[PDB]
Amino acid sequence: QPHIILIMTDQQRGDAMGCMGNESLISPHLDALASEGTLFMNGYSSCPSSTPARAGLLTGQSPWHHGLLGYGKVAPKYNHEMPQMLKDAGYYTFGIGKMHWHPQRIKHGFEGTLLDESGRREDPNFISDYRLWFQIQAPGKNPDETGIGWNDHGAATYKLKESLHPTYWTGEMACQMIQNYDNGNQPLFLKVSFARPHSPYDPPQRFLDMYKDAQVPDPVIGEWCGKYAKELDPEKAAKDAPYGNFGNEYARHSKRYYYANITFIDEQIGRVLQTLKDKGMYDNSLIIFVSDHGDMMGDHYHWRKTYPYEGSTHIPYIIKWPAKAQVVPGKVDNPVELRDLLPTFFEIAGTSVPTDIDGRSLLSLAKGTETEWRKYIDLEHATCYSDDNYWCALTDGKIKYIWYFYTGEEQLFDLAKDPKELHNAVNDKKYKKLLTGMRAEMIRHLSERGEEFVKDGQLVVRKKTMLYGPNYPK
Ligand SMILES: CC(=O)N[C@@H]1[C@@H](O)[C@H](O)[C@@H](COS(=O)(=O)O)O[C@H]1O
Repeated sequence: QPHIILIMTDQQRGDAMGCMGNESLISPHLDALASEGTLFMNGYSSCPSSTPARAGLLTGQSPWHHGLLGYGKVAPKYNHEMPQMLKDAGYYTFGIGKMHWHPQRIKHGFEGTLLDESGRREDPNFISDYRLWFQIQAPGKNPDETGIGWNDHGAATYKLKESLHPTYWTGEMACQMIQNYDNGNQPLFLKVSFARPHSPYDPPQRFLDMYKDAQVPDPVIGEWCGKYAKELDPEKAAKDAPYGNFGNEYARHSKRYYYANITFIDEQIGRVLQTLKDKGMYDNSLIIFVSDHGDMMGDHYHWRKTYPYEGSTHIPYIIKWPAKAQVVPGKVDNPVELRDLLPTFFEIAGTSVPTDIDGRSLLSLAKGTETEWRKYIDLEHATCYSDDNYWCALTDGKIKYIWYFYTGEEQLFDLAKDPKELHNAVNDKKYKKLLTGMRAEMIRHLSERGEEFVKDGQLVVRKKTMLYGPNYPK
């Protein structure tokens, strides 16, 4: 069976790779990986915050089926779990970096994890393996010396050496494990999960310098986003503001520091891919690159995540297939989601997909032999940051329909003609047929949830937030 190398980052935008048509972003290692595999052009996170997206990843299930509908705790045990499935298939299973699991040191079938959980301390007496390692390298030093908060919109260069940075530690420990892999006939399942480019925007100077002459794209500003248009002083606003117009210059400054941290990650991913080649493991590895969700980075005067817009839900999505499986490198436009990785792994490991998994293997689609694929992927997020930010959406990456549970507002974006989502087309006479169709799809989607979500074939305005659905493990 092929090695499975699941590489991922936290809070990386789908548009933030060179191979996604971004001219100012330096990702030569990811661009090369994508050149040798399938670049999914419409990869989505269904629930754009760390823990529900990671539950979707872990279980191959929709938010309604794994039961976490927004920013909460991943359940300690699910019926189907990515690492346990592969262990049960005879894989040696290990995870390095961010799991964001509950408890933090739960394994879900991994033989071990080596954790960077950033500043989160949840288990009694918890210190991340990264932070214990840091004290060995630099005893009495402060891994947060740079002084930028975990949720900040501001930026600064890393105030420690590059070799103490969590991105270096993550790539370095993954490189050593691959370098030392000599486990007879047992295939490796390695998860490599970067905390970055989630805030802080704290790139080393060396990586910021790679952007000295770069012009990074402006934030995109829709006609509908008036509610957050007032120009504010970033030095006076909350350092972790989820909303704010700090001007285009401020947004481009933070975006440059964001892009520098992606280029740092991309260099570590380069080391991991070279180690695999050096060990002769690359060509019979399934290699995945994804993120759990995007970063709005000033788009529509939004910061952070948990919104339906492209900057929040559109994710990087690359598969380099085993050379044996005979996939021609290409692009797939169909809407794919984090839930589709576990069933792909089942097929590649040669285990039958259970019927209670929502994702669908991606191998046929990549081979252009798929006869049944979803029309639309469902997206949602439970109330986060503000009472109004509570929603469910459907998209194929050509149209997106958004239902705001708390306000009863609808939005409709023609992604084909309006990829930046500048124009809410919900009151456009030209879009009445498409809108009628998408409202019917949202009712079909939400009906299983019962009378608090759909009553007598109508969408229900909710006054209460459901964070944990009835399908959340008991
Ligand atoms: C939805 C959202 O914005 N979630 C963020 C996470 O992305 C972040 O990882 C965490 C850090 O917590 S901390 O270690 O206490 O700073 O703070 C939460 O608010």
